[PDB]
Amino acid sequence: AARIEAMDPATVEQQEHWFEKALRDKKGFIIKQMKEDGACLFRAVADQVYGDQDMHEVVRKHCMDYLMKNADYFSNYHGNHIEMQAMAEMYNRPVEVYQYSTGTSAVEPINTFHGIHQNEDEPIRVSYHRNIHYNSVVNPN
Repeated sequence: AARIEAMDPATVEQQEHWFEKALRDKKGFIIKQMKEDGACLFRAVADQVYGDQDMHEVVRKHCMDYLMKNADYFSNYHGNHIEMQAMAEMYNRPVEVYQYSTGTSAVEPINTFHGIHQNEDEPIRVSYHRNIHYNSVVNPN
């Protein structure tokens, strides 16, 4: 039952909520909720680039085009860090990923992907989360 209390959406929510409070308090950033579909970061990026998540298909399409035009290089390495690098280069802006952690200063990006050159453009910042979801476990037998 310790397992269960620990995985309760209650404790997970409290952590995610604390993480929101921290980001705001330490960096002044605000996590904005995107619509829930897939492991896709296209909605989050669209909000970062266009101020509108419903532009996700535009972002996805350019990303796919940019990957494909750069196949040989990207071939060396779904595969979200590949998408993230592509999008940093294509928008020429750094992409920063944030995530809850109990390590020191969770409020620092867990990783930063760089565009082509440095400039004064605001970085693209996204939030990595893993949301509780239940499926149905069927027994045909």
